[PDB]
Amino acid sequence: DLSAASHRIPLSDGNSIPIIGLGTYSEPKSTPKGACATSVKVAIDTGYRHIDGAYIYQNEHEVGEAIREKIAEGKVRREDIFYCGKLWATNHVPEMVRPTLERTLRVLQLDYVDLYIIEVPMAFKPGDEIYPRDENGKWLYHKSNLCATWEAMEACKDAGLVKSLGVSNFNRRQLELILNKPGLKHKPVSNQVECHPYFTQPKLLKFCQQHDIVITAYSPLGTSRNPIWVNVSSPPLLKDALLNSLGKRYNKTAAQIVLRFNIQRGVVVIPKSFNLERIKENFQIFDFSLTEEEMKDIEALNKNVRFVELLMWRDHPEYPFHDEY
Ligand SMILES: NC(=O)c1ccc[n+]([C@@H]2O[C@H](COP(=O)([O-])OP(=O)(O)OC[C@H]3O[C@@H](n4cnc5c(N)ncnc54)[C@H](OP(=O)(O)O)[C@@H]3O)[C@@H](O)[C@H]2O)c1
Repeated sequence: DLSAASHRIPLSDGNSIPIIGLGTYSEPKSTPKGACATSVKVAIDTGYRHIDGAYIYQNEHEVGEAIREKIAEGKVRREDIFYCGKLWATNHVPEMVRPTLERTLRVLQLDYVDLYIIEVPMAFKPGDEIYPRDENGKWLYHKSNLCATWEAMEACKDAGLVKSLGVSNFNRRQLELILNKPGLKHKPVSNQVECHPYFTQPKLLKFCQQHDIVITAYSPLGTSRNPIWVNVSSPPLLKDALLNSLGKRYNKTAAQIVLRFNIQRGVVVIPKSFNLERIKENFQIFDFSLTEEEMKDIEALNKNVRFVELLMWRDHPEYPFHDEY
């Protein structure tokens, strides 16, 4: 059973993960400096012990600032905090994996991260530019080799630089390539995918459960609806009639119902908010539960429509979303 004070769930490698985390993507060009750092401090104060970030969000140093300040004020110990970082597509070449993680440790000013994941299964041309395209707008890809990249990840774990290893945006075929690798040393413990009542991931979730992989739900509130990335043809999740009526049964908001839904089925949720009130709101999901009927009601909202389709990379040989799951 899950409580505000105790809500970690086991990972297959013997580690554990707080089932709610603070998401920290925020559009760089429109986000004030300091907003992430403040939000992470507010979150930790509120009771969050998990923060999800990425070097390419351009605010990973702010996460470190926040975490190190709360440690310094003896609010938490490093051991109490779970940070997840990610290896971007431009950094999949095996010899670049460790230097890339070390860059994030410098940025964080921390000695290890709790979870390091392959951010997408697609390899992009190495370089500073996170979204490399040539003069004719053609995407500059690299040939993926998930097993060789995974081997470099394993070596980072053996060097003490990360406690747990995982993936993100992997489909079943891509998981199976790693799970079936000869000489596999560390199985992936986590797969971070989009997941919410309009995209409940029934087949992928079940597959991961069968392999002792925990799913982390990104965009668990249905995203910030940024038209650069988001399928806005889908309606806003938090305006869903049913979720809002379900919220009235418990004096909860649609967001609180949506987060409770996923954590209740052992899915980790990493809602992003840089708003003081909503950071708190999002954490108040341990003082109620959904009935089994309500869990079925919400599952039935599944449209099998993703808000985050990544359509610009549909031609990459390892584009994950052509397969059924
Ligand atoms: N691995 C990947 O490929 C990947 C991809 C996308 C995202 N992620 C991760 O997952 C995290 C979460 O997803 P996301 O940021 O896309 O989306 P999200 O968490 O689903 O929701 C984001 C939006 O919800 C708003 N919001 C937050 N709490 C709310 C509440 N209680 N009521 C109404 N509105 C609320 C936020 O605005 P305010 O900030 O103003 O509250 C923001 O506009 C990211 O921040 C990132 O850490 C991973």
